[PDB]
Amino acid sequence: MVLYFIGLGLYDERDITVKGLEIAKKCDYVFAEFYTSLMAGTTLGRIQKLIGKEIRVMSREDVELNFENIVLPLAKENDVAFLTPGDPLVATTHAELRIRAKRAGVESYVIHAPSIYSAVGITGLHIYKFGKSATVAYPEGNWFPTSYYDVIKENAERGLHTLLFLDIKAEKRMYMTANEAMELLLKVEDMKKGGVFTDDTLVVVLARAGSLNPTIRAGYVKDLIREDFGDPPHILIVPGKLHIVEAEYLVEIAGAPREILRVNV
Amino acid sequence: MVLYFIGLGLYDERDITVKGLEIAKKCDYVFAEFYTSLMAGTTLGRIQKLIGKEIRVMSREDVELNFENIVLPLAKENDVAFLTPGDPLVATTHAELRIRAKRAGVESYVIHAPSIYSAVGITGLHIYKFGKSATVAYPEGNWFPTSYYDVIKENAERGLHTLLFLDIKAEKRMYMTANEAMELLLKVEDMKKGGVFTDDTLVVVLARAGSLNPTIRAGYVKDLIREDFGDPPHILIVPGKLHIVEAEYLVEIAGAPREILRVNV
Ligand SMILES: Nc1ncnc2c1ncn2[C@@H]1O[C@H](CSCC[C@H](N)C(=O)O)[C@@H](O)[C@H]1O
Repeated sequence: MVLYFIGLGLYDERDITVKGLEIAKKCDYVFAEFYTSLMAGTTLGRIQKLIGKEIRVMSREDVELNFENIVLPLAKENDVAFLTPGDPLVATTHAELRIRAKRAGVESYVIHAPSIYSAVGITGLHIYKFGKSATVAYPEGNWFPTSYYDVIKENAERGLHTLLFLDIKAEKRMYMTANEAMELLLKVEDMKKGGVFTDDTLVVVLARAGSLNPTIRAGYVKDLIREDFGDPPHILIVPGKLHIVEAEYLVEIAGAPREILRVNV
Repeated sequence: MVLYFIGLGLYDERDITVKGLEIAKKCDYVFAEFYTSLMAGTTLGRIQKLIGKEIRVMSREDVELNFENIVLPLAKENDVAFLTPGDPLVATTHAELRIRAKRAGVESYVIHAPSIYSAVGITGLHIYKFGKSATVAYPEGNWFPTSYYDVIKENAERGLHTLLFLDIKAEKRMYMTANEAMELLLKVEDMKKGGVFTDDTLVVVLARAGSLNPTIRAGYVKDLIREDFGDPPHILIVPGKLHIVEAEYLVEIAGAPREILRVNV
């Protein structure tokens, strides 16, 4: 009769909360999805061992089209968990899953966990200054999507930071790197020429948030576009004008060039 | 000689991540602050029992003025942890503390935890649609803060949602309720008359996120301004333009008036 939405956190199997782990261990059935994001610092095997339950992995279609026939039936007379990377209900379409639960006469509860939305705070950029967020998608065939470029434009114009998620094809396990994201953005700039993303734009790269040894780098596109940020996933941020305190953190912690202390403040 | 910034999460001691607990259990000294937020479902004793350590609680002054004198000295020869509610670097000025650690020659690591910033996902509002965030501060003497009103205005103009952190004065054990925030906003509207926040404005209230039964309510200010949302902490959210599914969730899950289902596009 109960469905638990449980977040797995940012990087490895230890990123789940004590509450989430204990509730998971008490569930009769455990489902999970790894198409929205992938726990880069662990494996399905390590997660299964930690929880001590077999985990029924679900594809995007399994969730979006058949959540009510794969998960809810069992949740009708059993305690069931639905695990997701990060914090539950962050993925755009997940909140609607609680409506499906209600319609099926199933109670649902949310067990939160760390999300990149809040973890980006490790970049030293003030959370209140982030504006609209967006995802950088790979162009394909005749389709060249660029809305993420306009998001950056509108935020920066108002002195706000722009959090950019990078493309991911979970099944094929192919991640977009910050480097690719930058090259793509320079290409969009050459097209729209809005003076939004250029070689002189200051950017911040966060790789493997959640691990004890994450890669936090800041600098100008001209110097970071070919830098090695390590293994994915990578998150790209285009900060708005900086607070001197944000700039000092980027210089002292993220190795940003002292130049930002005068140019981007 | 390491310093760990470890978040404790949204509501109770079980909101800490497994990673954070295991690392906290093995630290030589443990410090913490409980003035940046309120963890309504736990006590200092419960947290201490969980990590099996005595916790040296610090005031805002101990931290902001004496962090390098109270915490860092020990972090130079021991493994020290500094615990905080939610995520340690979200809507706090704790990030600058890492710069202090660096200057004292102390390495620091950050262990994230669920934060109110991402927990907004439980309101059904698409998290990528949130714009600039703000804090509703208690007026003091002849000083009446109003900047948060302009933030709402700016976001609303762009069709973006506005997350409003609410004031807190731990030493006075004062925690601003969503009701008090609504009253202050109506007063600012009376002054600026921008048509930004009125009795007909749709708002969302999230109280005690992290608990199994948080209060999630959506409706017009005129109807919610006097509604009892339970014990603090609370956050107030002023949505921008709603997607059909955001409206459906507010109605089905947050008990919003069915009339908001009809969205003006
Ligand atoms: N569990 C909770 N439920 C509702 N609001 C919360 C909350 N925890 C924090 N807040 C909101 O945030 C304010 C503190 S701001 C500090 C936030 C913290 N670092 C985090 O990551 O969550 C509170 O005054 C309140 O308005």
